Amino acid sequence: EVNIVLKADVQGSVEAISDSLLKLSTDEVKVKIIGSGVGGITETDATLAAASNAILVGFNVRADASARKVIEAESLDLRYYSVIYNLIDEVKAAMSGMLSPELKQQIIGLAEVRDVFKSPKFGAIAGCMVTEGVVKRHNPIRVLRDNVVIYEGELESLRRFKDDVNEVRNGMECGIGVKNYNDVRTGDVIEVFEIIEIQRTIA
RNA sequence: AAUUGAAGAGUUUGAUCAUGGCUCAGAUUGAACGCUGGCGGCAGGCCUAACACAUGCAAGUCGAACGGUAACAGGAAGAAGCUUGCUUCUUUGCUGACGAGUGGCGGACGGGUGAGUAAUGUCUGGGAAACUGCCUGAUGGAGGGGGAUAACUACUGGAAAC
RNA sequence: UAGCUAGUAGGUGGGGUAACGGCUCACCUAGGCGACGAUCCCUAGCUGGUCUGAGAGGAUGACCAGCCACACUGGAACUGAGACACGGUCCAGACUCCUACGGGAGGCAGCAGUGGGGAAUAUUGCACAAUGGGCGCAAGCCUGAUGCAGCCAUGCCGCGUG
RNA sequence: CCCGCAGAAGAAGCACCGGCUAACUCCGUGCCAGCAGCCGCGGUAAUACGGAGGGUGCAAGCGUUAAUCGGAAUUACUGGGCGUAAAGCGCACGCAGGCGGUUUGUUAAGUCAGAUGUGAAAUCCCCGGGCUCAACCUGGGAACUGCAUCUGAUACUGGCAA
RNA sequence: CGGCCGCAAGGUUAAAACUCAAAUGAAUUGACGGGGGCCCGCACAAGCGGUGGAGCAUGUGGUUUAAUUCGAUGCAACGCGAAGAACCUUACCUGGUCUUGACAUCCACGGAAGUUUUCAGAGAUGAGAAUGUGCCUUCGGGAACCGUGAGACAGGUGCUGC
RNA sequence: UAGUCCGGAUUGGAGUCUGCAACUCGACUCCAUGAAGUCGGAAUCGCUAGUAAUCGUGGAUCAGAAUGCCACGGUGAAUACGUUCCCGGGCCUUGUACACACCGCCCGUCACACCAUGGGAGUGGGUUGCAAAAGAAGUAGGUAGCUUAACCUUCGGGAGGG
RNA sequence: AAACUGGUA
RNA sequence: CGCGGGGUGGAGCAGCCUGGUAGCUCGUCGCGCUCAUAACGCGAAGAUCGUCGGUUCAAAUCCGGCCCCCGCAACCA
RNA sequence: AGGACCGAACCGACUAAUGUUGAAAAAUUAGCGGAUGACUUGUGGCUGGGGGUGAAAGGCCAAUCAAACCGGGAGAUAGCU
RNA sequence: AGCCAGGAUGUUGGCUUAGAAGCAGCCAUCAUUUAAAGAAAGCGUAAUAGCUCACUGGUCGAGUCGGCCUGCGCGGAAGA
RNA sequence: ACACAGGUGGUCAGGUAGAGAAUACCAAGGCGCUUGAGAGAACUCGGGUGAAGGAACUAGGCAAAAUGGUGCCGUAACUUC
RNA sequence: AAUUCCUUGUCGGGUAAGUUCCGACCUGCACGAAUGGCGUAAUGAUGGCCAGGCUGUCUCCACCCGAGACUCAGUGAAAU
RNA sequence: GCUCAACGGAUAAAAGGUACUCCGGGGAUAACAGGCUGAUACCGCCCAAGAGUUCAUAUCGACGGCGGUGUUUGGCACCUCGAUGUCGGCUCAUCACAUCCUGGGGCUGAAGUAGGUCCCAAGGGUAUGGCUGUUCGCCAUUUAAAGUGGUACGCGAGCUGGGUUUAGAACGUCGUGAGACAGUUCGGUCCCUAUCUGCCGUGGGCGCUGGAGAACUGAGGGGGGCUGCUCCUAGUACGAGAGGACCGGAGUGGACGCAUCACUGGUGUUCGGGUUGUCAUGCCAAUGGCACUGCCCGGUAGCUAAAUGCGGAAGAGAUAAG
Ligand SMILES: [Mg+2]
Ligand SMILES: [Mg+2]
Ligand SMILES: [Mg+2]
Ligand SMILES: [Mg+2]
Ligand SMILES: [Mg+2]
Ligand SMILES: [Mg+2]
Ligand SMILES: [Mg+2]
Ligand SMILES: [Mg+2]
Ligand SMILES: [Mg+2]
Ligand SMILES: [Mg+2]
Ligand SMILES: [Mg+2]
Ligand SMILES: [Mg+2]
Ligand SMILES: [Mg+2]
Ligand SMILES: [Mg+2]
Ligand SMILES: [Mg+2]
Ligand SMILES: [Mg+2]
Ligand SMILES: [Mg+2]
Ligand SMILES: [Mg+2]
Ligand SMILES: [Mg+2]
Ligand SMILES: [Mg+2]
Ligand SMILES: [Mg+2]
Ligand SMILES: [Mg+2]
Ligand SMILES: [Mg+2]
Ligand SMILES: [Mg+2]
Ligand SMILES: [Mg+2]
Ligand SMILES: [Mg+2]
Ligand SMILES: [Mg+2]
Ligand SMILES: [Mg+2]
Ligand SMILES: [Mg+2]
Ligand SMILES: [Mg+2]
Ligand SMILES: [Mg+2]
Ligand SMILES: [Mg+2]
Ligand SMILES: [Mg+2]
Ligand SMILES: [Mg+2]
Ligand SMILES: [Mg+2]
Ligand SMILES: [Mg+2]
Ligand SMILES: [Mg+2]
Ligand SMILES: [Mg+2]
Ligand SMILES: [Mg+2]
Ligand SMILES: [Mg+2]
Ligand SMILES: [Mg+2]
Ligand SMILES: [Mg+2]
Ligand SMILES: [Mg+2]
Ligand SMILES: [Mg+2]
Ligand SMILES: [Mg+2]
Ligand SMILES: [Mg+2]
Ligand SMILES: [Mg+2]
Ligand SMILES: [Mg+2]
Ligand SMILES: [Mg+2]
Ligand SMILES: [Mg+2]
Ligand SMILES: [Mg+2]
Ligand SMILES: [Mg+2]
Ligand SMILES: [Mg+2]
Ligand SMILES: [Mg+2]
Ligand SMILES: [Mg+2]
Ligand SMILES: [Mg+2]
Ligand SMILES: [Mg+2]
Ligand SMILES: [Mg+2]
Ligand SMILES: [Mg+2]
Ligand SMILES: [Mg+2]
Ligand SMILES: [Mg+2]
Ligand SMILES: [Mg+2]
Ligand SMILES: [Mg+2]
Ligand SMILES: [Mg+2]
Ligand SMILES: [Mg+2]
Ligand SMILES: [Mg+2]
Ligand SMILES: [Mg+2]
Ligand SMILES: [Mg+2]
Ligand SMILES: [Mg+2]
Ligand SMILES: [Mg+2]
Ligand SMILES: [Mg+2]
Ligand SMILES: [Mg+2]
Ligand SMILES: [Mg+2]
Ligand SMILES: [Mg+2]
Ligand SMILES: [Mg+2]
Ligand SMILES: [Mg+2]
Ligand SMILES: [Mg+2]
Ligand SMILES: [Mg+2]
Ligand SMILES: [Mg+2]
Ligand SMILES: [Mg+2]
Ligand SMILES: [Mg+2]
Ligand SMILES: [Mg+2]
Ligand SMILES: [Mg+2]
Ligand SMILES: [Mg+2]
Ligand SMILES: [Mg+2]
Ligand SMILES: [Mg+2]
Ligand SMILES: [Mg+2]
Ligand SMILES: [Mg+2]
Ligand SMILES: [Mg+2]
Ligand SMILES: [Mg+2]
Ligand SMILES: [Mg+2]
Ligand SMILES: [Mg+2]
Ligand SMILES: [Mg+2]
Ligand SMILES: [Mg+2]
Ligand SMILES: [Mg+2]
Ligand SMILES: [Mg+2]
Ligand SMILES: [Mg+2]
Ligand SMILES: [Mg+2]
Ligand SMILES: [Mg+2]
Repeated sequence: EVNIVLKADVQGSVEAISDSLLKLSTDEVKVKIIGSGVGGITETDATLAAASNAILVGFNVRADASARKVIEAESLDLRYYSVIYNLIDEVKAAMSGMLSPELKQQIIGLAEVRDVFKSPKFGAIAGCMVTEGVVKRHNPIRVLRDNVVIYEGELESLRRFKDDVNEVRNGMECGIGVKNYNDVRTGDVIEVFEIIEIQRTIA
């Protein structure tokens, strides 16, 4: 929800801008005008915009001293425009910004378990051979045993022989330590991936 | 004539008496809100932001203090196209008056507010070392001179204010 | 909140005010206030009165009347009998407005009225006919004081809805 | 303010009904929905919730909320308490402070008596008068319980002397 | 929290927000006590015979079933209601039937009651043939009883033993 | 002196009998088979005299049904020293924070939710003490600079003002 | 010798 | 190829110089005790001695193989 | 009074620059610490090497110290260059 | 292979359609009329239309089309 | 090792200013340091000044710059007072 | 944390931006009580961080004063 | 009679530390750098299921395949152990193009503006800070852009010394201990006068055919080449609107470079003045020396930046992609 507190100089302007803003309401995100009025921005308008995280917009009006008191004390998003199209552009920008970042995954590593070992803190650690890609320190992982998901989490411990490492490229041996992954069995595959964003926008 | 003045109840316990709190019945208000609403008389009406203000009005008056004709309500002279003796038009302060100016009185009253002030203010009761426009009583003067300035004219700076 | 005060308390002389006075200076003394509450901190205009109560007391100071303080904020003085002056002056400050960008103006806590705040509180009205003030010999002019009217069941009282 | 025409025509609502507290039945619901100042009602026969009928109270008003006093002798001066309900310091010595045996004299401070002055008006109260009654307005009185000065009393308290 | 005191532990002075309708003292009656005293019962002790072990009868719980009808549940339910479930009893299950009805009562019409057999069908049940057509009888009918029809009704071993 | 001439369940075959009806689901009889069971754990029950123990007979319900219920008789014991205790009950007294009356009441940590509150490195404001800098306007004091219509003058200038 | 506890209204 | 002890029922356990009916603690299913629960008591199911080969009426106790666990060595991923 | 304070002589050596075939085999310039004390200094004496001394750094013992210097075993040995 | 012509619609198939008869989209995945035509491959038209592909008629006229095996070349080919 | 910017104990110690044996200029006294003369370039060393900005420099305010005396007034948290 | 690998752990403060610093959290790889634990006024040519002043440290160097460097005369090295 | 099992059997009889170290050797053997290689990494290409509403190839692209570079992580041990100084920073650079900006084009799922992808192009240009030793990285805030790599991971006989491999000390951890950690923490000597090559400047000799003084031509070489914003065209083309051009002109900036002191300033120990202490010129007065030019205030010329003038071009020829 995008909350708007709209005050304009003329009632015709108020009633035109309200419907112009309502027309562009998308299913994913909507816009509500909690307050709509004619005249300068008042302390009541400031309080109403403080209650809900609203954008306090004045079409051809300016805040008085009393309203500016609350505006200074609590920092709200006060906006002054002179063109309905500028106001609509800003509202569309806010609506688009409110959207989700579109989390997506892609495989960047692959290892096969061999020669299970033991550890005091993490319990049973897996001695993996990286077959393709790269495996990083703290990235989400998926354990597959015969192409069926067994474990979902994040790679916690990654060292070689004796030294902790941040990454291991394909072709080297590595040790993977996940305390909750206690059913370590030879032949298991581990997929490593990261998270990518596309940052959708309304259109 | 002016002193005709004083009520209790519910609630702790199985029940009782105490102690002790809470609650209610009364009166009152610069009240607000809900439902409803015919008339009249008297009174009251920003208690919060001593927060900010568009616009109009709320302190003027004296020509019987004095220079004056900027309005113009009269009159007279004169010059004139003449209604043919009655009109008109420039001077003229004689004039009923009077914009602007000097001068006198008033603007310290009336009106508004409760910020500040814990006594440097207020209430009560006293005092001595004081002034007092206008209003009133009494006793006495009110003689003779001088130099300026506003207004008004001639220039000049100004968008305005000046 | 237990200690507070150096012009501080007293005296001589000068100065100053309408008037007494550390009111102000020079000098001399070390004094003065405080447990009967000094100093410090919080709150608040005071009274006649109003409410309540049998009374004593408790709460309160809205209207009317008396006194005090203030006039956008801070400061100063002039004029005047009387001001350290609500609709005066000068300086400084915050804010607002006009500008030809050279430069200027402003003070509703006066009566109406507007924005804002709030649960909440009215007409941008008529007249100087009466009373009372300012000027004037008077006539007369001015007077949002005042007299009236408009809005509100806000209160008290009276009548009707047969 | 008086007169004339017509016509019951234009004019009644709010709260409450278990006890406190004046006023009872039915239906719906079934610890749900709801009520509630206090005690507290509602878990299938509710005088306590919702509706209807009936009744009680007030009336151009009625009810709710806010605030003060009263009831509250529940800050007890009038007018309370501390063995066990709250409440005697663990005990003692002692400054300031409070109180103090008996005889006389004196003072006259406390105390009491009389007089004078004062205690604004309005408001409160008593007797009257005017708005068609009332509210309201208004004449006189009383009160304004206080404060100051003067003149006296000397029982008691205080001071001085013995 | 602040102040003072103490090496420390801590001591002394001493609140507010918030929450409840109570908290509390003395005493009365009852109950209870791993308090005391006295007394009684096949209560214990001293004995006999048992149950709990095995087979069987019966009831109950549980389970299953179309139904396994409904009750009764520590002592004080469990050979209990039940002093007699193969039909009935018997409500419960599945099927087949009826709607003023199996039973009471009001009304109309028709028909003696009853005794004999036959078709279909598990039966109930429908569907025929028979036989019979008597007492009172005011000669339009009643009383004993049968069939059909309408409406008031009849009916419930359905729930609440709080 | 044994799983037996004890023990009788189960089971097969064959029969008697009530009743419309013995298969779900009756009683009795004849032949055959002959399980478990050789005195029974924790625990628990009745009985003090014709009692217990054991042995037969009858009745109700009922067409047909008992090891159940009710009822009659034959044979016929052991042990009770005593109230020290389990259970229950009665009376007197005592303690109680109990009164849905000990199957009462009631405490604290810990897990969850909400409300207010203390400490807290810091952050943002208001007021104010002390020590300094700062000096608009105004008032007062002092003035070799400039300027000046009222008074004086020797007419050159003085006094005084700005 | 030991001898706990008792949902709410 | 790495230093010792082991392996009894669902879990933990007794039989060692003593090779003779598989027993005891805790768990599961019952019964009793109590108004009821806990506690407590009485009972039942439950087994190649970790797994095989020599020895032997016999079974880790006399031995020899296989498998598993643990004291450390067990690297350390 | 003080293993008190500031600060010269005096005793040190924290920073920087220079120098690094130096003026010097550790110094110069500018700063810096202590400066009545566990202080500093002159003269003389004692402790001798698997030993001494050490408010401890494996520090010092004549420009040399995880075992001083001089002479000898000695032409030690060197699977090494 | 060019050029001169046909090269269409039985039938807006149902439907959509700015104005869709093959071409902006679905079902339909068939067949006559026919020298010759697929209810159609596409530019194009505010859909047809205009203009085109397959097939065939005429003019022109002798070569033309696509595979296989082979020799030598071309691109793929950026570094201090 | 040098006619070496180093080290070396004691005694005397004047004037002006100054607390002073610090520091500055002088007296008595002693010295100009055993290669010079020119020029007035990069670069190095030792110094002075610097518009506006003022740590942005750097591992780091290194180095520089800055403060600096006597008298009087005044002075916080904390504290073993 | 003079102790924490993961690690620039998370939150708050400071900045404009803070792997450093200060205050907390506790998941203490791998604190801990005379190999002392936790505090602590004063002290320190001790380690870390911040602020005022100050500045050629720096943006970005410029000019000037002396000693060398350069030229002339005398003497006259060194590593390799 | 020996698990002399290290099994041709050094003793009957035997473990460690050295960062306090020392000697003799080795590039017969590692760490830095070079060399070979190219598994890995980076870049390119082949096929095309599929995504893209329809549509493989606007943009991506599964399962698979083929190459280039020398460029990361690796392999080898060929050079250097009678010495090739190692990370980061400063100063100074130079090359490649697989192009970050600027320039020219094709395609687009390119209406305009703004974008995506590919081709040609190396002339010029290509950030300051906060934190960390930090190259990198995150963050703040700019720019037209804040390019990727080679050069002994360019550059210590140019500088630094923060990290890191000496000696001191401590924490955690391991060890009985000496001690150790590729864990942390505080402190800790950076030498060289340039012979040759090279480079930046400046001279002498001879030659060029009689000698000498001048002015030239120009084979050849070097320097330079960057770019923002505002206005007009024009609120026009394009679009429903919002918004908003190509092409072509003008003006004013940033960085960089050259020149020059007319101006604004710095310096100006060679000019004038003020002033503290002290000494001297016989003394007063007036002067001089010393104390950083004693301290300080101004300031001529010259040199200078912060000051003010100019520059990068237009044009022509032959071309790359097209
Ligand atoms: Mg007027
Ligand atoms: Mg006039
Ligand atoms: Mg007044
Ligand atoms: Mg005097
Ligand atoms: Mg006085
Ligand atoms: Mg009372
Ligand atoms: Mg009061
Ligand atoms: Mg005056
Ligand atoms: Mg006035
Ligand atoms: Mg006004
Ligand atoms: Mg007003
Ligand atoms: Mg409002
Ligand atoms: Mg009334
Ligand atoms: Mg009643
Ligand atoms: Mg009901
Ligand atoms: Mg009272
Ligand atoms: Mg009391
Ligand atoms: Mg006592
Ligand atoms: Mg006493
Ligand atoms: Mg007495
Ligand atoms: Mg008296
Ligand atoms: Mg009357
Ligand atoms: Mg009266
Ligand atoms: Mg009065
Ligand atoms: Mg007396
Ligand atoms: Mg305290
Ligand atoms: Mg008996
Ligand atoms: Mg017994
Ligand atoms: Mg039995
Ligand atoms: Mg029932
Ligand atoms: Mg039953
Ligand atoms: Mg039941
Ligand atoms: Mg039946
Ligand atoms: Mg009952
Ligand atoms: Mg038999
Ligand atoms: Mg037997
Ligand atoms: Mg029978
Ligand atoms: Mg009895
Ligand atoms: Mg209990
Ligand atoms: Mg707090
Ligand atoms: Mg002044
Ligand atoms: Mg419990
Ligand atoms: Mg000392
Ligand atoms: Mg010192
Ligand atoms: Mg040192
Ligand atoms: Mg020195
Ligand atoms: Mg010291
Ligand atoms: Mg050591
Ligand atoms: Mg030595
Ligand atoms: Mg030795
Ligand atoms: Mg020998
Ligand atoms: Mg030899
Ligand atoms: Mg050898
Ligand atoms: Mg080829
Ligand atoms: Mg010499
Ligand atoms: Mg010497
Ligand atoms: Mg000496
Ligand atoms: Mg020089
Ligand atoms: Mg220099
Ligand atoms: Mg300097
Ligand atoms: Mg100078
Ligand atoms: Mg500067
Ligand atoms: Mg400056
Ligand atoms: Mg500064
Ligand atoms: Mg930097
Ligand atoms: Mg320094
Ligand atoms: Mg300095
Ligand atoms: Mg770390
Ligand atoms: Mg900083
Ligand atoms: Mg910290
Ligand atoms: Mg430790
Ligand atoms: Mg210990
Ligand atoms: Mg030389
Ligand atoms: Mg020479
Ligand atoms: Mg030589
Ligand atoms: Mg061998
Ligand atoms: Mg060490
Ligand atoms: Mg060696
Ligand atoms: Mg080699
Ligand atoms: Mg190498
Ligand atoms: Mg390599
Ligand atoms: Mg080899
Ligand atoms: Mg090499
Ligand atoms: Mg060599
Ligand atoms: Mg290219
Ligand atoms: Mg060119
Ligand atoms: Mg390098
Ligand atoms: Mg490089
Ligand atoms: Mg080099
Ligand atoms: Mg380097
Ligand atoms: Mg270092
Ligand atoms: Mg070039
Ligand atoms: Mg010049
Ligand atoms: Mg100058
Ligand atoms: Mg000079
Ligand atoms: Mg002199
Ligand atoms: Mg001299
Ligand atoms: Mg000298
Ligand atoms: Mg060109």
